[PDB]
Amino acid sequence: MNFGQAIDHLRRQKHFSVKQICGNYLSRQTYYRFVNNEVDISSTKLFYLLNHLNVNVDEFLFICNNFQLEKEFTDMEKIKIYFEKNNIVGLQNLLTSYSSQINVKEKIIYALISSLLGRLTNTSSCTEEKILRDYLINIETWTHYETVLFNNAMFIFDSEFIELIFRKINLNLEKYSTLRYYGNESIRMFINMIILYIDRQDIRRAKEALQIAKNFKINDDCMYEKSCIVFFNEVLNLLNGEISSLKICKSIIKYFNLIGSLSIAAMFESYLDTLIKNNPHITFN
Amino acid sequence: MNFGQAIDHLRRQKHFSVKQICGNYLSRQTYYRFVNNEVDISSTKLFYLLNHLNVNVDEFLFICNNFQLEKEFTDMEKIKIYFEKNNIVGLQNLLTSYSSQINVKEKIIYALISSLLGRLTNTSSCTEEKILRDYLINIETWTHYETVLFNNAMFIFDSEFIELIFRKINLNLEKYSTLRYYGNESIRMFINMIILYIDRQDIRRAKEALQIAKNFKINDDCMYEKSCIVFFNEVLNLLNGEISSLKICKSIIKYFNLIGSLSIAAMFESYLDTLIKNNPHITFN
Repeated sequence: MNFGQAIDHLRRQKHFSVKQICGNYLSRQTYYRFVNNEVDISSTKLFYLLNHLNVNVDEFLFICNNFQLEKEFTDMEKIKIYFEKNNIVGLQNLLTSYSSQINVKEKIIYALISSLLGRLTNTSSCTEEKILRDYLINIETWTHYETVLFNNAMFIFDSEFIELIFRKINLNLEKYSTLRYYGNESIRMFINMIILYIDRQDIRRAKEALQIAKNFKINDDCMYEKSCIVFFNEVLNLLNGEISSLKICKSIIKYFNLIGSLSIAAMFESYLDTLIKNNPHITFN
Repeated sequence: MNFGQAIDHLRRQKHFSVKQICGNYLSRQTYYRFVNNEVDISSTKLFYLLNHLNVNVDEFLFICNNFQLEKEFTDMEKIKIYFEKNNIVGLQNLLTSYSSQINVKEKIIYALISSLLGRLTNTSSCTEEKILRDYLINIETWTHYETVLFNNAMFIFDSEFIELIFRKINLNLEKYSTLRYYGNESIRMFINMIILYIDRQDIRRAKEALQIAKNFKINDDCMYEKSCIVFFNEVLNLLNGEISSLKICKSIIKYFNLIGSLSIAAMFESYLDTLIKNNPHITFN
């Protein structure tokens, strides 16, 4: 649905007048033609209109795309799942649709799908891993896109590279602490790094990664994140030998189950069972 | 900082080329003058540029405003605090800055500050409560703005009005369930309603409000919200007589304390102490 329709739909749903929203920045003729998709409007005049509608741009865009997040971000979660479940078919299908590679955006995801398919078919995707590596290593302002991309690409990279990326994003990651669903998505990626380091028996960089995640300024309502911080800290303690930390891991699992986070309680249940299995000294007496 | 500078700062921080971002939709001369704030650009061409920067508009705007949420939303949290703490001075100061009332936005917050000052000085603000009531009652697309406004205005309104608003927003509130920090802010307002109904000894509409909040589709990572749902449900059970529900309320408090949500654990601690004090039958044996 084009911007003209969405603005007018929001204007009528909030019982506003064209004058109330257009003020003395836009004409009725200018406003009408915009509604019918005859004319575009300067960006400062769109934000003016949204400002007077009392509507945020992210809310706006999420209506213009028929109540759906943007295709790149939704394709990125599909990619995540298809690789988890060894779904070569979904991966191969997403590879076809991005094979166009019209812009940088289509090259990164192309390279991401090829590189994950390479891992599933034990084939070289030397070119495509290089595209990904070069894009990520030259990010000095790290946004949501790179965070989504990095949660998804992380495990194809050697630990020196992951450490490089982690050390090099601390700063900006902090700046948007006040950002909604971004500050929190930054933390979740740090947990993914800790998980991946713990899983690679590279405990030394997991300790350094967690201590950084603790120093991140975390609002007391960010309870999934604060839970992850605590859980994984006790999991590090366990690996340094303390069965006192196993009760704390179990109690965090019980509390997920108490509040009906049953699917997440089971993921942590499976992880702590998988952790005791691979390092049996944790539980020893 | 104007849009031109922000785009170019993001472009250089991500080591992109003017051609990579401008593609064949914008000229170098057009792009440069935009950077120097000589020319604006059509809204579809700004979103094009942000799309190629791999940056979301909300992220973008949060950089253009020097890493700060928009003044209206930050003024709204200040208003919340100043009313909690009986700070007539901050309220009176915010009233001065909006006394301009240039647009709808400045009229709503003006009316909100006057109405909260009226409650603190036991004076009539009959005109201003009417402005607020009329704005809220005619919202068929309920956005974040109205949610922030309503958390803040809620308690000046009779319970029939609050029920009216609650029944009338279920639908749209659901649509943006997938929305980040919005779906979740919708739930928190529902808890505020439940709190306010429980506090007005109007248990009957608290039961109806909670049952609706339970039917809301809540992702398992939304743990502060799922915790609130569970806590307040057991608090309703308590009020219908079951000391079995008091252990569950205490365990949810203990888990906030375990994960370092110490300020939120104390708020719930104080509330359950204040709840037992006003309805002593809860604990009875």
